[PDB]
Amino acid sequence: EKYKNAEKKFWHPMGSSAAPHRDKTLVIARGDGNYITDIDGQRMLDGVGGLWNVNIGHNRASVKAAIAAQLDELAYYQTFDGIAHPRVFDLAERLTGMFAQERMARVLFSSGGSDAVETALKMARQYWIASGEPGRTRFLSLRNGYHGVHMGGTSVGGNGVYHYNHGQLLAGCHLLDTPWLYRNPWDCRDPQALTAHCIRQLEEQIALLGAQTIAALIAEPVQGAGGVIVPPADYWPRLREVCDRHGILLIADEVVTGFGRSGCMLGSRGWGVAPDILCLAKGITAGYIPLGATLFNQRIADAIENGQGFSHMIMHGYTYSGHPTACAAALAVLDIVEAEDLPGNAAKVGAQLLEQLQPLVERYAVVGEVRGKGLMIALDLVSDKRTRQPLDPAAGQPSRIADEARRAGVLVRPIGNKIILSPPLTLTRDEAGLMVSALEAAFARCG
Amino acid sequence: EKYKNAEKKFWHPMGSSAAPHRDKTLVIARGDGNYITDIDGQRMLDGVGGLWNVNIGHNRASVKAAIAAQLDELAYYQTFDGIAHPRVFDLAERLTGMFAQERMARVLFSSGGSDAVETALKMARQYWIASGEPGRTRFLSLRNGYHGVHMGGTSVGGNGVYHYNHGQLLAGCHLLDTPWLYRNPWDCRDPQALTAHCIRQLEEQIALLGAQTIAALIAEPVQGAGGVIVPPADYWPRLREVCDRHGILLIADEVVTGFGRSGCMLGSRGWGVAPDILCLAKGITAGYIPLGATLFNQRIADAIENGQGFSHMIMHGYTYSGHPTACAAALAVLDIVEAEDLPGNAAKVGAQLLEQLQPLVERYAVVGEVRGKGLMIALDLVSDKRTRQPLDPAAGQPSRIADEARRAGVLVRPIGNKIILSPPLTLTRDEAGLMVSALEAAFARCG
Amino acid sequence: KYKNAEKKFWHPMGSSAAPHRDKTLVIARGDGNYITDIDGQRMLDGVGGLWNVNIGHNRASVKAAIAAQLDELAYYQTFDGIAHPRVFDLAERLTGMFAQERMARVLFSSGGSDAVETALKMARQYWIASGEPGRTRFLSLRNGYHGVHMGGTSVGGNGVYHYNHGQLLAGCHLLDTPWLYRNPWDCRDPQALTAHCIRQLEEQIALLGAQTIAALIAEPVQGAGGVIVPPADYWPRLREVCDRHGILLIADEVVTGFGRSGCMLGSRGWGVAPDILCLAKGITAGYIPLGATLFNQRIADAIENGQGFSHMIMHGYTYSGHPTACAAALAVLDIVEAEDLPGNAAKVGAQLLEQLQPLVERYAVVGEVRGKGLMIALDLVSDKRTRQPLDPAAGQPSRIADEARRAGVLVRPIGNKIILSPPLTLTRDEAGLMVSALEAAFARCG
Amino acid sequence: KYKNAEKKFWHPMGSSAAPHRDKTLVIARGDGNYITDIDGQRMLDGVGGLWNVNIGHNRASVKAAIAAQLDELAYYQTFDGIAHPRVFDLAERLTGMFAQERMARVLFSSGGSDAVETALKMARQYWIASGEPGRTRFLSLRNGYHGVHMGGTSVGGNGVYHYNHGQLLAGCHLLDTPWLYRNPWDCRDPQALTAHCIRQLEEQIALLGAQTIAALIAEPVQGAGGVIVPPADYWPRLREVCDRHGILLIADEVVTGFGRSGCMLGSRGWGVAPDILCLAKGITAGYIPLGATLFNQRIADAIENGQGFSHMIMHGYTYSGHPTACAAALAVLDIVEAEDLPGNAAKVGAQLLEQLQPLVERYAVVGEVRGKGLMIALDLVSDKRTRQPLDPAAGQPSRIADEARRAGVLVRPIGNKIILSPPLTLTRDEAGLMVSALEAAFARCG
Ligand SMILES: Cc1ncc(COP(=O)(O)O)c(CN)c1O
Ligand SMILES: Cc1ncc(COP(=O)(O)O)c(CN)c1O
Ligand SMILES: Cc1ncc(COP(=O)(O)O)c(CN)c1O
Ligand SMILES: Cc1ncc(COP(=O)(O)O)c(CN)c1O
Repeated sequence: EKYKNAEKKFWHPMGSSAAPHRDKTLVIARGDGNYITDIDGQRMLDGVGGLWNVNIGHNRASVKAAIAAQLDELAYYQTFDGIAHPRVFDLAERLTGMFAQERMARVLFSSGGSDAVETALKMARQYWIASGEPGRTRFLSLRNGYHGVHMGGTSVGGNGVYHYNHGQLLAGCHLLDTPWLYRNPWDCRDPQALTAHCIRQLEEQIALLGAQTIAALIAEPVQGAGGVIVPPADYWPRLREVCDRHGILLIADEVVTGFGRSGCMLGSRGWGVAPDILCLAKGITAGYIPLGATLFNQRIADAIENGQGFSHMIMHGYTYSGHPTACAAALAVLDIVEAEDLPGNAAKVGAQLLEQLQPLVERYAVVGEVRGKGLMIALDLVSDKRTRQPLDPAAGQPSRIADEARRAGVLVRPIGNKIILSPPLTLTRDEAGLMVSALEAAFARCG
Repeated sequence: EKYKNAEKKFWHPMGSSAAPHRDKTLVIARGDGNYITDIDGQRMLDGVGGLWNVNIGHNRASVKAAIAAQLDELAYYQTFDGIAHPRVFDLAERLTGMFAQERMARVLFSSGGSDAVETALKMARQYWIASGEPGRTRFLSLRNGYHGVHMGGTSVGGNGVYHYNHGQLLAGCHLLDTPWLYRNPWDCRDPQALTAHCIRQLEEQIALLGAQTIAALIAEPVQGAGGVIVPPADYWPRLREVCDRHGILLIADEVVTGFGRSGCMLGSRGWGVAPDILCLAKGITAGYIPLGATLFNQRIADAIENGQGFSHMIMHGYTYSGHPTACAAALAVLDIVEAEDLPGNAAKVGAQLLEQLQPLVERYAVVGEVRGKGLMIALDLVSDKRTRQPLDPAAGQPSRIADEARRAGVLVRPIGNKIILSPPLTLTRDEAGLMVSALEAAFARCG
Repeated sequence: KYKNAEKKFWHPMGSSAAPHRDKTLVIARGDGNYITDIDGQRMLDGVGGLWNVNIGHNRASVKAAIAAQLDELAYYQTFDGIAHPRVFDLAERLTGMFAQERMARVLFSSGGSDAVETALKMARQYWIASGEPGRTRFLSLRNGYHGVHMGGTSVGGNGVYHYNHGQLLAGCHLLDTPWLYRNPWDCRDPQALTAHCIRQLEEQIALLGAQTIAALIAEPVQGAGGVIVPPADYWPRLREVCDRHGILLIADEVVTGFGRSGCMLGSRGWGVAPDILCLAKGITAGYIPLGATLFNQRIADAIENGQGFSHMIMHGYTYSGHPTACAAALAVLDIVEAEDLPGNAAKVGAQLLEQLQPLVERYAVVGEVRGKGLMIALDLVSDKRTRQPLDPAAGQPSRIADEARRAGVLVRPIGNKIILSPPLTLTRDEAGLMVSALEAAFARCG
Repeated sequence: KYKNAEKKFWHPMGSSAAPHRDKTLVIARGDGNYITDIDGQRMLDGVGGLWNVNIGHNRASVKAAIAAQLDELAYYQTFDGIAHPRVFDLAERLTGMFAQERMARVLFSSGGSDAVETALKMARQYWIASGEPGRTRFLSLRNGYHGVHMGGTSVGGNGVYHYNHGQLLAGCHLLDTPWLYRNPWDCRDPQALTAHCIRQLEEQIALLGAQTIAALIAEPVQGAGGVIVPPADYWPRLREVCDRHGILLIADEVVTGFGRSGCMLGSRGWGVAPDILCLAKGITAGYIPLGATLFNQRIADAIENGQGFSHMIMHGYTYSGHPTACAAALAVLDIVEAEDLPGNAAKVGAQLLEQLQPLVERYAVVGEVRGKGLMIALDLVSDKRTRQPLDPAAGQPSRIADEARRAGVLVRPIGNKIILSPPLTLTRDEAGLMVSALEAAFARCG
């Protein structure tokens, strides 16, 4: 196959479009199980899980059969006002049943995580208007938080790299510090003291703005793309409490943590917390078909459906909201997740994997720390152990380590100064050891 | 089946969430060709084409086989920085080739039309920053224009119904009147005289704002959801001229008109105009798999890839950008479009259909006019002929007319006071006749 | 000897580029309706300072009032629970003058931009106190001018004030102005033009949603935008459409306030009571900076009865209610009513507009000259059939203005228009002097 | 007969609700550093008007300057190409006094909110003339106060001025203030606190991108936020971090300007030259409303050399450069320098701060007393360990103030803090009188 010399007419998301870098490509040809093979026939463990989303593994027959079945019946029809089809009923009933613990009542379907976030922001605005409180407009989010790249979700993202090239977006969006033990304004390495600092900052910000102007707070139960930041255990419970003091809606961004990666069917549930809104994508279809979903609890659902006048008009949604093929594939994916206890496998093998990575910290100066929860882990590379200053990605050392890991048979993901591990949730003890061995080799080479 | 009494745990886009309207459902079970069947076994012509997107018809074998083939090889992998797969190469190559007339150079893929708009807006901002002119940030668009429901695309929409429930959105978006012969501020029923009014208004707005602050103008070559507003023939050729006068980027939202619906492979091409950015979705995969695409010409592409410093880093994109299964299906769909000359069939049967609907205007007082181009047509219903004041949808007569058409075997779409016709582009003379008859019956019963 | 002096200040509304910046007409003295430059040359003050020296320069009684107050209390604050005699007097006086508009409370300031900014922020507070925090958007007119604070800039209808300052307040929307000379419909019938504009206003409200619209702001006669006199039925309809939607109507009376257009209020001159009044300029006849924003009983009752923090008025200025400015204002209002200055403005202004019409006939560059009372503008165009404005960058409007001064009458070029706005004490034959000086100016530089 | 009079104005910064609305201390006369109410009771003016009557009330020379100018030319405009003697004089005077700070141009206005708005809008214009219109965002500090125009409100660091007005200007970002008594780090070491705050600022710049940031605005001593005196190394680092990125440093000197904190500029007292100066209040000692915004050579050269429309300054006010205000300003600046009022404030302020320390020891409700020169605040708390501020809505800070007045000294409650800011001519005897009256007030109402 001659894709090696092929000219590139598309743009890589999240990469330099400048030559000559633009012309480098790792071209993946085939995937099966938790392994992928490039156009050069070299095979590597898929330590990134696609983009933490191929959580059941590549080429699952049952899911492929579900898609084929639905295509023969009805690949697509719309669900706009008064029209629907069987598959959207099935998954909406299914999703609300799985998250009854969070009193979720209604689903607004979409095609991806940014859709789910964009939907959560605009519908949070609608909830307050239907409740007779149109002053509730502002949004809170956390540093290093990532919520997609639609303009709404871009506006609440806590990493500047996604902002710089696009100008002023939504006004009235405010950032809070994240409870990050490795790097935080207080140099605080104690979890209870760090949670308390962050919550006190949150109350002060709420008071300054006036709670009556704030529509929602959005947060990832484990911050993924920002560097696998695992908050302290009491942070999310005290998040829920503070939002309740002011009636502020709590949006859990579960796009990455949804359906098991961190050890629980929800990251918010894993912390013992019921948010007001759930945002889901990625693993929901295990990447097989684009699908996103935003779930709303009974509180929000009741207000909007009883809203007066135009406030009960839901003028938001997508041509492919509730896509029959997408739903069909989703149902098959959820069956595997529950049947094979993929949340349980993630909690077990992830801990084992995290344990095996700790000696890297002592062995290699460039390894600052290794953190994780379930099967999301980040290796934080620093230039200085004492000050925890990140490596500069422009020097290119993190991708060089990544390349050598790949040559050793395991694809992992550099983001800035951090190597992300996010394999399928079916990862075994054996494969977890393979990942350990390849990173050890990469740091011996390029550490 | 027992979906008739079933509980509804999802929200219909573009509809009242209030009871009792919420509990009523037309549940479509199966599709073949241009016909759909509901859970009560009633067959009807798909006069809406899903949501003007199933342009080749339901249950096309070739497309399903292309989907299955790709699932066996690699259903999904990412295309983030330096990583890709064969299908995204093929489809990006194919698209730039189909639109070489427009000098299209790069594609940023996504999953739907709202993505395609959001991406064009955000990347237009990056174009100007990379070209060293970050003061170029504002957006122009048209009244009645519809561009999706992400916060960006919502900000530039020209119909208030999408704005009311969501608060303040993106600043610096400015609306222009649309060259709509039936209803316009000048009561102008002469095409050249109306184009002059609107272009003159556009010049005045640019002068008022300052061209150096204006990034792009976005417009549909035929306005779809705003009511099938067909601009005068010189309108778009004069849009291009004015945008060129000031260096403003012209974004053609081709989500509906893209790939043949209005009689040409592009609506902008159909007016003889090469825009700078294309927004595509819907028919690109004929709805079988969610896919969106935004194309950028060489001008924009060279500028961004040659941008200094951080301006050549494209930190915008999606988990499912370049989805292999979506691309595989898209490639199969484009074969049919060109092989069966689907734009030409749309021009021909569309004209025939439009001609056959004209006697409705004389026969039914409630019919104000019937307009269209290709296989997008709208019947504009009024209460008063001389003032052309729209029927109020809250009275429900347009929905009653739509229902009666369905009972006569043709599903059509009420939007506001207008009945939208947008069936598959494979529509035959025979099927067009059934649509005329079903409307004639509907207007006899509920007109 | 200020002629060669180096200039360490910036002229508002002018080129800061060299060498243009280095020129100066330095006014040394003022008395009555005349001024004297540093070269001892006198001229009629055809601009009235900046349409604000409406009683004339060097009125003894006003200076006597200022001296009296300085001896007693030049300044004290009027923040929560503290005030002084003069602010009681002036607030009582202003609310008395505008009982026809049901004015109940005054929030004082120092200028027109202050008053507009105050009207905008307090409109926001009114709705919040009324339990409707969704009411935030603002409407205003094309060519409208409302000062240069960021709020007032955001609602300005002329681009020249926007270009150099970036993104300001969101949710501000412009409407076309009912200008018979130039409008989007090329409508030359006043009744048809008002109908065009109101229909557009109704359309904009529906597009935006009235429940999101806080207020509409408009000048009864648009001054700096070029003396655009609206049709007589425009302002009554305006009031009615806003009442349809509960939208507050802010009348910008900074220029028209106290008589220039023939009535103590332009809004009253059209028979309309707005919800908020913006006043400045003539309120003290320019002798001391003062501004005022007045609110009707509707607004006052809502804010003063607001729940919790919503009745806290956390807006105001160090010099809100300044005693000496108030002292001066009281003396100025005495003269305005005693000498019926609105009545003189109507009568002599009409006379003057009549005397200026032959200029249009004689000089191609004169497109039209319009006015109401003692605000008048001559519209200079490059083409009669297209009404295309003269380009100010060519400098012809500046050159006609210079020759008028050489003929003894100082006038004001704004863009392509010459503005006439002398004191409201103008006499029948000072108006004759103005006609002769312009005729000379257009003969020389037309 | 004003006590029973109906109140037709609104007090800024106070409840407009009945029955609070109609309680009023009516000041009738002012002379020296004392004021007299309508009941003939005199009290020391511990608030200085509103920290602006810095030379005292009823200064003969200043009154004479005002009268002299009124006889000559009370007002004329300074818009494009027109000016008058007094504005030249004061512009030259101000740029000379601040030659150390390289100040080059003045844009005059009428108050502190004007001066702030002008600094913000011209900061936007500077970057446009420099070819960098992407520079739009503004930084400021928590508890910082910069007036009540929509611009200045947008950068304000206290919620109380925001709650009733909805969404204002976007792209304004707040930084924590280096306040040793209350800070997010509970940091009680001044060097360590400066390090926390500068580290935070570097993080903010990185997240936003320096190329999007137009200016940072801050008071050299934060006034209305509670007299927060920064550590001595804070402002030097502010300058240095701003210089790393070309970000403009706006010093809000409305209160600290001309001596209150011991120096002609607060920024100068920290050894720093900002790019922009905002001045008001004491500039005329309250006698006539005046504000001024000064710009350094850097900004002046860029704007005056800007291409095309970028050198047109379409910002300014009818009363920009008001002659009578300038005349008074010149007379006041003579007194400020001749009587070394910055030094008197430094010496008597220190003395007063020391003498106020025994109050802290004696009354639980006094959390701490801080100050620099003659701006001092007593910080009232409900609990000494948690530093929780007193709630102003409970009214105890006002009751304490009321008894202080009854003891002959007028002081100012703002929130939970009693502000002392008397004229800069304060004598050791009067400083002791202020201590004696506060000691009495806390014995009664503490
Ligand atoms: C937490 C979270 N939020 C939102 C998104 C956006 O998802 P998508 O790429 O499907 O648009 C992502 C993508 N990584 C995410 O990690
Ligand atoms: C012109 C246009 N652009 C954008 C969109 C958004 O498409 P999607 O629903 O797939 O997001 C639509 C959908 N009707 C559209 O009509
Ligand atoms: C109509 C109007 N409103 C407000 C203003 C602003 O007044 P000031 O310059 O005193 O701030 C002006 C001054 N031209 C004005 O003409
Ligand atoms: C620091 C500061 N900034 C600006 C202002 C606004 O001043 P003014 O009241 O004259 O508008 C104030 C008012 N106290 C101030 O203290």
